Amino acid sequence: ALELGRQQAQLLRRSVRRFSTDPVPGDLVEAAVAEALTAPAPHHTRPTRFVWLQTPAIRARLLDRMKDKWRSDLTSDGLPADAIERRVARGQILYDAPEVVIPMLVPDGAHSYPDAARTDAEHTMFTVAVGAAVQALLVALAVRGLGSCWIGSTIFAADLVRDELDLPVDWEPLGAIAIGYADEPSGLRDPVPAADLLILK
Amino acid sequence: RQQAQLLRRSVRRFSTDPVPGDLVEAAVAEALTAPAPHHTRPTRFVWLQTPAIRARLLDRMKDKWRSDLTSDGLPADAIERRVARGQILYDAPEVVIPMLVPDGAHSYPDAARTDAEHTMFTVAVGAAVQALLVALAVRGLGSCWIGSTIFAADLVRDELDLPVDWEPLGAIAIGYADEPSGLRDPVPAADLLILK
Ligand SMILES: Cc1cc2nc3c(=O)[nH]c(=O)nc-3n(C[C@H](O)[C@H](O)[C@H](O)COP(=O)(O)O)c2cc1C
Ligand SMILES: Cc1cc2nc3c(=O)[nH]c(=O)nc-3n(C[C@H](O)[C@H](O)[C@H](O)COP(=O)(O)O)c2cc1C
Repeated sequence: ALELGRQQAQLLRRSVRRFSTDPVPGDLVEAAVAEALTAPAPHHTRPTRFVWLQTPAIRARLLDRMKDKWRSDLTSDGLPADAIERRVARGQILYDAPEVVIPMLVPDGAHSYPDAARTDAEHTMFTVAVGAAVQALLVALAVRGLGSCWIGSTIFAADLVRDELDLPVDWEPLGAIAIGYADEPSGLRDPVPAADLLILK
Repeated sequence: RQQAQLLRRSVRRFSTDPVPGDLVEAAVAEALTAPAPHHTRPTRFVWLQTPAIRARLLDRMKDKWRSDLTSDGLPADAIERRVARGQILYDAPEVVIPMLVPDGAHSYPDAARTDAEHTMFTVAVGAAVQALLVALAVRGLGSCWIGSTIFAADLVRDELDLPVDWEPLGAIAIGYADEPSGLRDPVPAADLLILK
């Protein structure tokens, strides 16, 4: 059971888009976030912050301001009205989701370099670390019976997130995580072989 | 299940036991279960099996480091101490390089949304890396993520004959831990979890 339990974890993780209306224990969120932070991070750094959007008027106003920017940006692009609203409808999950947690990059412990190349490299390294912390959260949720779906939208509206949530300039949003009990039971995924995604040299 | 992610430690000393290849393969299949934006495949894992190529790529990385850190004005002392921290990639039984590839990237005319898309693909690869280190661990195999290839991307592309838009996102040293470790027991998030 201990062997198996070890083997099962990451295969319970699906991108869940339809949530039942069962409230989420606060404690599972908190514990799952604690597990998430076992992900690796460069030494003497803390790249990841998780920003849990508990106040519904705050969640809501951030999402409306995002929606608004989306329509005007997609309109500049010359997309037709219907197509814009199709896209915008993709964001409805963040409105209805039982919980929402924004992962953010912060350059805590970042090394400082004089040149642009190594400064970008450093920010990249920090970016993949937050990426690792997000996977570890989705899996921590999934093993506590909780579904989730990573929505990348805040990445395209960093200034609006920062302004709305009153965060300093160097906090960088890396999406949004919708969290809830899935409306439909889902089994274990049976992953496929790596095939062309693994390259031998 | 409570176990899996807690077996994952950054391990820096491996035994001489060889690593069965089918575990590296199966573990990469599991890593790619990580989420990815729709109709994209941001991640490639590049396994350095050919020892001459590994030795040759690290050697050029070592040279680039020495030459750079000397530009910065570090003392020979401190330089040798820092570069010796890359010995692990020489010694590790296996080395896998995760790489970002813009496969299925949506196209934008402006730099702002272009960068956002690149950032989106970058975090997806990170998630896949975590998924790998866990997948390995749950098959009783240690690993360590080393960031260095991110700082020598041109060298890595040159040396591995990869195209210009393959971006290395470190290197994962893999082997059986020389000393076993206890499970992790994570501390609560405290100030890293912000409530709004
Ligand atoms: C992006 C990234 C780069 C890293 N680069 C290095 C490295 O160059 N050398 C090294 O020894 N460890 C490296 N690590 C491993 C971290 O040092 C390690 O995660 C940290 O010391 C905490 O250990 P833990 O993973 O055992 O929780 C890296 C981790 C990440 C996420
Ligand atoms: C960086 C990132 C951004 C994402 N953004 C979205 C999104 O805006 N909408 C969405 O439905 N799913 C999003 N996803 C989830 C993927 O669509 C999902 O992983 C894919 O449908 C199938 O994988 P899964 O069901 O195995 O997770 C995102 C994933 C990542 C890594």
